[PDB]
Amino acid sequence: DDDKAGLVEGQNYTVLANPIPQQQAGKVEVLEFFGYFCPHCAHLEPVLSKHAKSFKDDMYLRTEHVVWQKEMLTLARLAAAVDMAAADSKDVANSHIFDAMVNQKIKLQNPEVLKKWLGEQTAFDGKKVLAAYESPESQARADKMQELTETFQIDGTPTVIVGGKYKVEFADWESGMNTIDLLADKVREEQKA
Repeated sequence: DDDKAGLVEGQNYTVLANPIPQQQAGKVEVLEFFGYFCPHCAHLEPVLSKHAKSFKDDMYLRTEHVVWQKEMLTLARLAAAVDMAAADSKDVANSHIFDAMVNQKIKLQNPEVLKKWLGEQTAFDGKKVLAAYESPESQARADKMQELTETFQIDGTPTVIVGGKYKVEFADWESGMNTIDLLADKVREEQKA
């Protein structure tokens, strides 16, 4: 409970009033709330994904699209479809979705626009994702993303949470990875007790 350099509440991280349940019980969840419309998310993605590879075995990256209004539900549904249809190639799919919105200003929250765009995608399996998008399960997942956004009051993106309990305060994406590692150890020490 003593503080240490790189792990100061209010400076390097913040404590959630209410913890977010992890998907997996035994390990340390790194949870990123993001938006495909989010420039900072687009940039943190490569770094965070890269770092996640060197993650110890009891450590994984979970991502969830925020839903701050009705129109945004479509984007969370796309995110879910990516999770469902392209879990193994999520990096590349997201790379192009991010680029489409942040750089090309494509209105992917509009379903007609999204559906047609997905059908034209070669870099990733646009058609497989479109199929997941059209199944109800993608929307079920999106409804859950909206509930997470609201229940835990995620009002900004990116928002990275470690162990369901600690919000990372990012100076820069690289020095944030350090806080993630520190927090992960803090959380492991906690699980032991």
